[PDB]
Amino acid sequence: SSHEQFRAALQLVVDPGDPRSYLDNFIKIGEGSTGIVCIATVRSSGKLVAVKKMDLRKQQRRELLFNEVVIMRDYQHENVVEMYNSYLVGDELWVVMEFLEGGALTDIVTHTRMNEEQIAAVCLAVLQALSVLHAQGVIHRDIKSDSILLTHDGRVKLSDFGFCAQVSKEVPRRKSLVGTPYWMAPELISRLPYGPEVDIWSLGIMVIEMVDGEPPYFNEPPLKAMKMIRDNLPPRLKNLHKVSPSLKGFLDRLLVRDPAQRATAAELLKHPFLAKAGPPASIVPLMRQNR
Ligand SMILES: NC(=O)c1cn(-c2ccnc(N)n2)c2cc(C#CC3(O)CCCCC3)ccc12
Repeated sequence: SSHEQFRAALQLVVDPGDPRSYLDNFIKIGEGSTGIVCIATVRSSGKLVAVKKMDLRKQQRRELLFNEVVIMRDYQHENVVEMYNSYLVGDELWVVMEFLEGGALTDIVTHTRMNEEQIAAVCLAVLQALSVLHAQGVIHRDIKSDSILLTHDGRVKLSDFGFCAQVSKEVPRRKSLVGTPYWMAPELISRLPYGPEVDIWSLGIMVIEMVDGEPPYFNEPPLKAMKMIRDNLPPRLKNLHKVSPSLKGFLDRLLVRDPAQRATAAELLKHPFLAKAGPPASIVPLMRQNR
């Protein structure tokens, strides 16, 4: 069976043993792509972690799990959710990771209005993560507000690498159709070989998400909106009156159809709009735990 082959392959990269021997008090906090995310306690230290458990028999692309456990293990960056361990518990792959108590960014963009200082803080954090990640040939391929987690004190970390991939000098592009439809880049939906630039476009969409509270064509069906992204010009902000010229100039360097002229993360780190970025304390009030 291909299933047992995949189990045995995971045993070569997964941490040995049973995690249920030092983790307890599972509190379900997330669902989705046939994988539940729980909060757990570490018996040794009492610290809290997040455990993503994915059933291997219910996956459209099992290989991506591979990616997530291989690319992200030993990865350390202040703006990236750190993975500590991974385990194979029966037919379930468990990923043990840092627990972000502040929740996701979607919860903020659907309930409140963010200012340009906070938007610039979020973007600076995401771009600092992305410059390193792309320098190592890692493409997140699912940049959206759901993939942004926060601490209680307002620190921003990138998360949900379940679609990520790696490119090299030998293999510099991907051709798979992954991501969430409304955030996908034009070259990606157009079945074109793409590189890290798709992460920039998606970041741009998230900026729209932080301005308008939703991505473009959110009302349309997924495939219809994907065709619209494929054919139409770069989408324009609905709440265009609320954004400063600096933010519009920043966003224009992100939502470029041609990936060759789309700005890179390293370039965007030099943009003046990110000077508006505030400290994590500026994100503290946006949190749901208050307001
Ligand atoms: N479905 C949900 O609701 C999720 C909730 N969290 C968390 C996690 C921690 N803290 C909070 N507050 N939420 C998720 C984390 C991921 C993930 C990931 C990685 O790729 C990140 C890099 C290292 C390997 C693993 C996927 C989904 C959810």
